[PDB]
Order: sequence, then C-alpha cells, then structure tokens
Amino acid sequence: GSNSQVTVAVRVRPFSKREKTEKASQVVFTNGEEITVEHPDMKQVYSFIYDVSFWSFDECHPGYASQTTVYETLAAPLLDRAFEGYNTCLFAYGQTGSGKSYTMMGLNEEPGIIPRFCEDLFAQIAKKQTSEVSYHLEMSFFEVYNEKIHDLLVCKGENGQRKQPLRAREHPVSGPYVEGLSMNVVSSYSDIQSWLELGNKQRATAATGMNDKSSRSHSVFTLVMTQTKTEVVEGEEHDHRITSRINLVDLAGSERCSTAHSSGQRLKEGVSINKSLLTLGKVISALSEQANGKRVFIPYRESTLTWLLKESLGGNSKTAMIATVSPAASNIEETLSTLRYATQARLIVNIAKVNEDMNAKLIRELK
Amino acid sequence: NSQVTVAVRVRPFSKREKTEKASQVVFTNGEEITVEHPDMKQVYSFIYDVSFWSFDECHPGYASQTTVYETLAAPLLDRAFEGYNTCLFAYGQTGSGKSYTMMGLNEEPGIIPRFCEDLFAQIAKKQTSEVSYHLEMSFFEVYNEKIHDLLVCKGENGQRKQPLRAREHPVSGPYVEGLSMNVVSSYSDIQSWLELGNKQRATAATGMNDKSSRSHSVFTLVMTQTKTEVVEGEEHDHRITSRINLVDLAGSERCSTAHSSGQRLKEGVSINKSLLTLGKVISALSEQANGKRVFIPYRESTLTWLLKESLGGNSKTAMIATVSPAASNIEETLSTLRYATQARLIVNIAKVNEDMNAKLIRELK
Ligand SMILES: Nc1ncnc2c1ncn2[C@@H]1O[C@H](COP(=O)(O)OP(=O)(O)NP(=O)(O)O)[C@@H](O)[C@H]1O
Ligand SMILES: Nc1ncnc2c1ncn2[C@@H]1O[C@H](COP(=O)(O)OP(=O)(O)NP(=O)(O)O)[C@@H](O)[C@H]1O
Ligand SMILES: [Mg+2]
Repeated sequence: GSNSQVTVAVRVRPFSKREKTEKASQVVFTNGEEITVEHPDMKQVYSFIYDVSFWSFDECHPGYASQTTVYETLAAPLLDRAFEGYNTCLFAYGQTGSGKSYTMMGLNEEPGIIPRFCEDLFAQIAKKQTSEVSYHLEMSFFEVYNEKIHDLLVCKGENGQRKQPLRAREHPVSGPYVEGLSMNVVSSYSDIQSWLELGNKQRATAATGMNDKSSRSHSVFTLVMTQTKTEVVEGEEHDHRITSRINLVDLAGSERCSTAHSSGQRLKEGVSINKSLLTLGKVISALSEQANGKRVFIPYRESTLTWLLKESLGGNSKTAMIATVSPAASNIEETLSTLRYATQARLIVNIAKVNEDMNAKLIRELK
Repeated sequence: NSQVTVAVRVRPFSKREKTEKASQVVFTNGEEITVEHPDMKQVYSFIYDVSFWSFDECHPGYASQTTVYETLAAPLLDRAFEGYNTCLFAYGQTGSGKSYTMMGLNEEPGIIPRFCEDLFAQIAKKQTSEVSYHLEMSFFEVYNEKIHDLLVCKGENGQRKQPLRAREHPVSGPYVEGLSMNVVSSYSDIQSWLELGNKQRATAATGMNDKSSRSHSVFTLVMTQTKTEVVEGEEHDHRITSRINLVDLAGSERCSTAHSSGQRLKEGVSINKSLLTLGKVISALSEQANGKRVFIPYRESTLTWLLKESLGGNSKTAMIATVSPAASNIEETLSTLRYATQARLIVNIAKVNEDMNAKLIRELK
C-alpha cells in the first residue's frame, strides 16, 4: 500500500420553508470552487478550499450539482478502487436539515449515492461476468441509537420492545466488528432495493422544529465484494481472491435544544448524537495532527460509531466525506464548524492496500 | 540359525464403514506404519519386517493375496522340502480380517489353500520311482490350558469334550497322547476335515461379535520323504520328516471395559496368559538368533510346549498380525501392533504438516 488522502467534498443545500418564512440572508458564496462566508458582522469573509465544491443552491445557475453529478464525482472512483480490491468509506457530516439523508439515499424520485453505487456496481459486474472471475456480494445495514447497535435488516417481532441490541467486539486482526449481524447475500439491485426499503422503514426517525423527518440514529451500509479469480496453475485453481469492503455512513445532526424544541426521548437521543459527534471531531483533529508528525492518541474507544468505523477514518481504506451546509445566516456557526472539520479532514491520510488474503499461504510470500 | 518373520496386514474399509464415513487412523510411509489419533495428540510409529497395505487397490505395492503368500508362507515350503520344520501364527482381533488372509473366500483364496495346493504341486513334480512322499494331518484345539481334538464326532451326551494329555518323548520331543492322525491326498480332503473341525472349535457370542474364537487352533501337516541310496545292495529307507504347523490364535480382550463374569472371564484370562508366554518365547527366540545366551520358556504353556520342536532349532517361524484402519477399533489396533512388535515402539507428536497451502516453507526459503 501507499499513502492516500481523504477526499473531502462540500454541498450547499437550498433555502427551506423555515429559512424562507423567517426570511434570512444568503451568506454562503462559491468563488468558482472556493467556498466563502460573509459574516453579518462583516469583520471579515472566510474562505475555505476543498478538493470539490458543489452548489445545489440554485436550480438554474451554471454549476448546478445534481445527484447524478455528485455520484459521478465522488462515488464512482470509490467503485473503481473497490474493483481494484481496496476498501472504501464514504461518510456524511453536517447539521440538522443539511441533506445527509438525501445525498446518500435520496427520495424515490431522486435516488442517492447508495442506490446509484449499488446499481452501477452490479451492472459493471454483469458486464464483466466472465468465467475468469466469480463475484459474490454480501451486505449489512446497521444503526447506532443511544450508543446501542441495532440491525435494520431484521424484522421486529410481535411487540414494541423488539430493538434487540447487539454488541461490538474486537477481532485481533480484522479489527472491530458487530456480533450477531445478519449479513445477507446480494444477487442484484432489486434485492438491494427491497432490503434497503425495509431498513429505512425500521430506522429511527422523528419530526422536530428544524425537520419533519430527521434521523435519530447513525446508519452504516456495508458491502463485502469478493472476487475469486481463475488462473492457470499446475494444481488447484481459484486461489486468487480479493475481498473489498464498502462502507457508506449517514450520520445524525448537531441540533441545539432550542430551535428543535424537545423534551424526553427526543432530548436524550439528541444528547447521545451530540456526544458521538464530539468524539468524531476529536478523532478528526487527532488524525490531522498525526499528519503533521506529532505524537497523538486517537480516541476511537470513546464511542461505538468511531469504534466500528476505526479502520475507515484512518486505518486501511480509501476514505471520503461529504459535508452539508445551509446558505442562511441562522446556521452560520454550525456551518463554520462543519467547514473547519471538513478542511482539517483533508490533511488526513490512510494506508490503503489491496486485500489479497494470501498471507502465509503462498502468494503474498511469493510477492 | 533361526529367525522370526513378522508381517503386519492392514485391511481396507468395509461397506459398512464406508457408509458411516468411519475415519482413518492407520497410515503408511513405505515400510513404516503409523497411528495418528483423531484428537491430534500423539503419533505412534511401528516398524515390522514386512507390511501388507491392502487399504486401496490403486496404491503401488498393494498387497494381493498372492503377494502375501509368496512373501510370507511359500519359503516355508522350501524349507520343508529341504527338511526343516515350519510354523505360521495368525493373530488379530475380530473384524481385522484374520480369516480372509489365511483361509479365504471361494474366489479370493488365502494362505492355507495356496500353501496346500502348491505343496501338492511340488510333490507331484518331485514324485519319481526313487523318492516318495507321504502326508498326515491333525487338528487340535487348546481351551483353558486343556487339549481337545477337532476331528472326532461328538458322542451322545450333553458334552463330549474329552481332554487329552501332553507327553515328552525323549527323541521326538513333546507330543499329544491319543490324538488321531489321518492321511491326505488332496485339498478336498483337507478342506473337508477343516470344515468339520471349525464347527467344533469353541466359539461364543461375546459383546464384540456373534462368533469370536475362544480356543487356539493348531493344524499340523507331517510330510515324510522316503528316498533310496546305494548301500551295496537294495537301496532302501533314507527317511526325512518335516512338520508344518498353522496356528490360529485368539484375541486378547481386556475384562475391565468388557464387563464379563464366569466362564467368559476364565477363557479370556487363559487366552491372555498363553499369548504372554508366546510373546516371551518369541522374544527369547529373537535374542537367540541375534546371538545371546537365552533360556526359552517352552514349558510355561501348552501351545509353546507342543510347538517346541517347530519354533526352536533349525526351524522357521512366521507371524501375521491383522489390523483394521478405522478409528473405532483403535485400542485393539494399538494393542495388536504392540504385540506384533519385536524391537521397540516409537512415539512423537506432530501437527505441522498442514502448511496452509502447497508447502508454504518453500517460498519462504
Ligand atoms: N438539494 C436539495 N434540493 C432540495 N431540497 C433538498 C436538497 N437537499 C436537501 N433537501 C431537503 O432537505 C430535507 C431534509 O434533508 P435530510 O436528508 O433529512 O437532511 P439530514 O442531514 O438527513 N437531517 P438529519 O436527519 O438530522 O441528518 C428534505 O425534506 C429535502 O427536501
Ligand atoms: N485384505 C482384504 N481386502 C479386502 N477386503 C478384506 C480384506 N480382508 C478382509 N476383508 C473383508 O473383511 C471381511 C473380514 O473377514 P470376515 O471373516 O468376514 O469377518 P472377520 O471379523 O474378519 N472374521 P474374524 O477375523 O475371525 O473375526 C472379509 O470377509 C472381507 O469382506
Ligand atoms: Mg438525517
């Protein structure tokens, strides 16, 4: 393997009914590809640079970045690396009502990165479905809710108390994993769609002040893609095997407990989300400081999300993130925090390698 | 001058074991034989003077019935016609194939028929007006250190196990008093007598089988050569004799696992004792052949005492131990192997052959 950096992208969503009703001023502007922010105080205008910038604010202007465009700019390269045998990770970040549960999954009329990636992967595999390489796909779809793990592809029993919790455990080599996760086999995009629909029907959502359907649980969508390649060997064939993992992550939002006025369960889950995001920010800052040659420890273990995504934020995977921000003045502080974490995520690098899985058999040694 | 030829035969699976997928625990490496437990804890290694791996018909050196005969038994005929006494012992637990090797089927014969028919053939070839041959046979059994005959008709009684005695003729060595001896001219007669006797041989349905042998069977052929030589007159009476003995031993069997009370226990005890004395005599004979000064305890058991003149001296002894490769019979297998061994058992432990594919160490080198 060799060093590769985390691909950071940004997306400015358009005004919503709330920012229109309580009429607010546009503050986010794109200077070509830079993203600029003109504070109402007018002390200065901040300017942030990113590997990619997307302007889905307008629906007319040259620069309109639609869902297919976001796909063909971010997700297709990860599919290339997955076919190359690398693990890949993509995760969303942002505050409430920024469009993280839209960019990734999308609506029934404007699908997101998840359906586009799955369909494109299956189609490329069918195109390349020669007798040389036999392909296999497995999937899982789990969530995190008040620091508890839940399986989304497991239909709840005949009760309300059915969110049967699992637990995380560290395999000494493969790293963290979830015990009891119903991995399911994937033939094609239709079955993927059915499973995903069942999952999103099971996921924890709720209405609030700043969203009618907000996600109160982090979501991880994992694919395991196995290529068993045929080769002319003097003995038994089909030893060449490449196993690659794709991990797509829809996180929850910051949510100050004033705008999104809540009480009880809404508040409790709002607190847990906030703590998870704090730990994530600490991890990102620590990896950025690692990239500058200092000595730092990464608090992976302070939360289940970072624990189960340890090998992706750093570790061994081609990683990318999509920051989501609103263009209004009422969300200026959260926009700036998100943009700062995004830009200091760019300095992260991770050592991704091809997962040959032939250590101490013959082939990694022959290499 | 003598030497014990020790041979060990590993049978193949049967249809029942192949159906049940009974595992394999006996393996080969050329001459050596090994036992590797299913627990992967210990590896026992045995060496014998000859091995017969009848496990798979494809492997090179698959021991055919003809191979077994021509390797173990037939040189005994050479020594017999040379004028020297011979003994062939057969040992093996039930289910090992101790009969298939020795007596055999109607289609795949064994040591006994190949031996007898080759004997008849060589006799017919050597028969002239000057030299003649004469063959007598006897068939007795040993049960609780007592002798019985197998070639008489059971009289009209609840039991007619008439015992006999052993006596030491000062010249002819020991012998059995009152034993009937019959003349033979063909394998038809031999087969008829044997098929009569093996209905009288003591057998009972123990835990391990419906018919397990509880007596040591001795089948003796006395072959007399009458030749003539010039004595300045009528050439007459230059006489030689040779004794062939074929012994079928019974199985050991422990009585601590196989709970067994009464007559079964007495039988097993006597079997165990006779086999112990037999092993002592055999090892003493090996040391004598290797040149030490040794005392051979022929007299501590009836079988050894009766076969004294056919183990020691310028006589030729062979032993064939039959074993099964399955795992369920592993205690019997290890026991028979240890019994047949004459020099020493070798023991190691190894689980390092599985080198994760295609001998990984080669590319490491
Ligand atoms: N490019 C866009 N154009 C129009 N509407 C958009 C766009 N992006 C997001 N939205 C709107 O955003 C709303 C909520 O977005 P959503 O996907 O829930 O963001 P979110 O980050 O998932 N909120 P949360 O659940 O707290 O994480 C939807 O009702 C969409 O109509
Ligand atoms: N060398 C061999 N090759 C192939 N099959 C064999 C061989 N030896 C024995 N068998 C088979 O295994 C059977 C064992 O002999 P058989 O007399 O039927 O039972 P048994 O238990 O060996 N009798 P016994 O040994 O006196 O208790 C034979 O009948 C054959 O079917
Ligand atoms: Mg959401």
